[PDB]
Amino acid sequence: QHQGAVELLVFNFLLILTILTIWLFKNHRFRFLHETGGAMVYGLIMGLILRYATAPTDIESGTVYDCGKLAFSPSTLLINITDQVYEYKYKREISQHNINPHLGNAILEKMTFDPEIFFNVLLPPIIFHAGYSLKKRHFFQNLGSILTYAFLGTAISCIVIGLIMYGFVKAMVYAGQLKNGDFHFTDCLFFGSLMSATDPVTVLAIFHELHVDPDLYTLLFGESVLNDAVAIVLTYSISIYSPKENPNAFDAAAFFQSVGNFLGIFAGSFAMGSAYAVVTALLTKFTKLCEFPMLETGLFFLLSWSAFLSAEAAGLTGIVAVLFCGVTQAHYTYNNLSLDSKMRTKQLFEFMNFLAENVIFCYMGLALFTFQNHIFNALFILGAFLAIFVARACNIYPLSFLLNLGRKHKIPWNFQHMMMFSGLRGAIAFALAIRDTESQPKQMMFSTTLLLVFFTVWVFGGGTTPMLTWLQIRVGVDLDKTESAWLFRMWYGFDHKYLKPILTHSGPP
Amino acid sequence: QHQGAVELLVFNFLLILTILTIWLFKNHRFRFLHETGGAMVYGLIMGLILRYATAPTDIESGTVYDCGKLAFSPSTLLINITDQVYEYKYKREISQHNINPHLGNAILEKMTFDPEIFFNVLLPPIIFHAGYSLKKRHFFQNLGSILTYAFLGTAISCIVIGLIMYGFVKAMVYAGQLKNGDFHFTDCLFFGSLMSATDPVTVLAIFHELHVDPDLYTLLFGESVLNDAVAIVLTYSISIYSPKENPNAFDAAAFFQSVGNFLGIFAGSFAMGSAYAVVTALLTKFTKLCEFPMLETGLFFLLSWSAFLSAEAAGLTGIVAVLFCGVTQAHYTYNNLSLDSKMRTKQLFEFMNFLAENVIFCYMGLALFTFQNHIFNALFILGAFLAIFVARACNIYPLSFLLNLGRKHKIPWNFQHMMMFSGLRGAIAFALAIRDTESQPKQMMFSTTLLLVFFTVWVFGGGTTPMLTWLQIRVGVDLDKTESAWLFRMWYGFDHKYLKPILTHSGPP
Repeated sequence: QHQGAVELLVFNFLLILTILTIWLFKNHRFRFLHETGGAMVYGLIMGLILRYATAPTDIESGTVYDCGKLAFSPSTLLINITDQVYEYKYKREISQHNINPHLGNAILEKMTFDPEIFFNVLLPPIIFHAGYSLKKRHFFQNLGSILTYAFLGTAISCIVIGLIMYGFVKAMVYAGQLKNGDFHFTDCLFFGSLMSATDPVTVLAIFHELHVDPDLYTLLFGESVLNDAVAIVLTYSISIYSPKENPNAFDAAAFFQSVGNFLGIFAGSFAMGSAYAVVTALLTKFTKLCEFPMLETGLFFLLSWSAFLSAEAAGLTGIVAVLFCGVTQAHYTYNNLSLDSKMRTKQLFEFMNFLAENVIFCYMGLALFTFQNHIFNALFILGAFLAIFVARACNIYPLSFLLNLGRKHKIPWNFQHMMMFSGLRGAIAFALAIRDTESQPKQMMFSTTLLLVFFTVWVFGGGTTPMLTWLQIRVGVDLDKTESAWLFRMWYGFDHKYLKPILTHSGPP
Repeated sequence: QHQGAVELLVFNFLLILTILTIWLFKNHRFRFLHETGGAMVYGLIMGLILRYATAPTDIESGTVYDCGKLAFSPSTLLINITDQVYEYKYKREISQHNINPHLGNAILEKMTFDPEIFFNVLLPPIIFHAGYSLKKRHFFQNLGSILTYAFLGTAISCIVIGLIMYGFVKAMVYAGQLKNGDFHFTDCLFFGSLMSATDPVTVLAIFHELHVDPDLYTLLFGESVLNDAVAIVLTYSISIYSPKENPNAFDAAAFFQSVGNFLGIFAGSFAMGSAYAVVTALLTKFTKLCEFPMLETGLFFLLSWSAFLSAEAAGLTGIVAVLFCGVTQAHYTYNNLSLDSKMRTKQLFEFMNFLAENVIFCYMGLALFTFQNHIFNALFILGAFLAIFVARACNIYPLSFLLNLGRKHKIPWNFQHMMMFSGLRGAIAFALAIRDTESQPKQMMFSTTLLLVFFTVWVFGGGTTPMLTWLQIRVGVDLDKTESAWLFRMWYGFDHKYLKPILTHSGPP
């Protein structure tokens, strides 16, 4: 053995060093760096010192066998050797036999992770923690604004990024860097959808530490929570798009079915999450598990995991379903659990979220582990930077003005610049980029996204405090109907009229 | 996808049903059944209803390719199809091509788990929880007795079981059930070492619920904690034994080196655990992490995991190292953490232990999932039952009398019968049996161990209360030097003289 133990120990040591450095920085109050940035820089240092440590070594090349009557590559295969049948499993495709002697040199440790690990065990805890951690104060008078942002602006930014990337691809074809025809507008739309999820975790941490006005913090948190799921589902829908004939056509009568599939997946995920939440709320309400905190906590965790697994198995997107289940749980079941169970669940979920985000950023800081990197064509990177900048610019101001037209007597002026400055890219974009491999445009997009994240997270973590001071943003503020489209008040009345007396308000807490 | 999600959802549903049934049983105070027994019976029911659900189906047979120039089976292989190289990984060997048409029928869902999962992610949490959960009261005046039991009695029971199994194998050869020569005394020793770990989890739960005299409870808990690691290391040492010539010989000059390897592995694991514990204790003592419960809790968890990983990568046994690290942590670092961090760590570890044991017992009840079962030869099962009974009989009474000779003025009389009745076999034996496969004696031993566990856990859970009432064991008792071999007092004085003032007694808690 002694294969995964070494890499896991290295990851643990890097996490310990990151925690120690964060404690040292916070002791001197230097700031200018977050735990995510520390983890990423430590991962970069580890990769740099591992790449150039034992590069001169032997060359290992795998043997080639001429397997006759083999026109397909099944996932599972049975090979009969010495009158004994052995099972072989297909894992990954490596089509770099030409550079195989170079790959053998400086092999060191691959330290690679399966792309589904980030989607099955790392992201869902973070999504559930984000959904459950609702202040339950405010976030409702501006809920419509958050929804309008996270819906319209994400699509607008995706379209703008796709158009600008298509234009830059045309310019490159004019320059003739490589072959013309490989890139397509579908790839541009995929890249735009991928570069639409924002997770300003450092910005949110700074806002919480400095006690900024809760309105801007709630708006940013809601946007970051919703746009991640919106971008994930949009990326899945774009990946579904496949015309029957004339590939990469325009208006091939498949837009309507793609939109229908998107709406159906979103509605199914929301319905499944709500159904699981109401089922567990009713189960807790009828039972008297308030005297057994361990049993009710375990039941809650198992029910949440079962909801996630049911969402994944049904063919829908598990992230959005988990988010909706978590927010509905925090809305309803939080008033029925015992006092100790609430604290236990909150501590467990926040610890899991912290560990998951630390591991995610530590692995993201590892940039030298991938041999199939395509970091070149600086014009492409510059075009991507301009596209994301202009997409962020057009996301806020037009929607902000449109909301200010029918504004609810609360003008959010001068806060748009802070939203412009908060343009971090979270783990969703990295996971989506790393999901697809062995493709030149995919590798180029992954490298560009990684470089953009490395630049933007560091620069915005460095400049958040000067930006806050320059805009005269109020800090240190203690947290302690008709205007709402006439629909939010009706929903609140309906909830307090029928749902509340049956789902809660009775039973020992 | 939709492969692991279905089985995980089935596991979650089984766990929920087990929890509901346990709550129903506890509401009526019927008892006579534990959560482990409920999980096992639910798994058995699920296996029974899954085996006979869709048995009539098609026959699937894997294709066979004549791969020339292939005299070995590498773990990783590279196959060139259509001028593209694909990586194939060797997973498992299935040498049942003759019964392959039968295997294809009623395939259903394999729901199998990797044998190293039980050793890398399931057992270590349970071991760490058991080591950390020390009462810190008593357990020291009888520590020598616990050590003498867990060391001498385990070896005596292993020897007795091996001798009796060898005798029964000779009797079978006389009866001529199968070929003579396949079995060996080494296999008997392996079986004896495997059938030496006792985990009376139901008995411990009953004792804790009924508030029995703490002396017997502490003795049983210490024996169950120590003998698991003792048996694991003994089994590893037995597996190491391999004579150079004349295989399965007696006194081949390898007993001395095997004992030396056993002692070295145990000493190295203990030293590594103690080193990690003192390192984290000093790190907590010097730092002021009492104001950051999240940071110190995460650091503690990461340090424990890193200690486990270092033990695994060092070539030693990780279970014993984890146990020693946990007990040393509970001894030293528990007095340095903040008041909230202690509760957070305890709740997290107890929840992890509960989930791990529930999953272990749910999977253990699945007996019909393994197609390569060898449940026959009832004489072998009867011999194993007699061997384990006589091993339990000879483990307690001789050692009890020897301790009563130089007894520390506290005669533990009439408690030996209860220790005889508590003869449960825990997850260690099942994991050791399932580690090795594709071998007729190994399969027979695994089947016999599974049947013995299924019988003994259920019968002892049913009969613990009548046994407790018959022996007039005191219940309901509230918990609130020279006699100790003259060495325990010296150790206590040394700890309180030098180690305590530096490791603890200073710093904000």
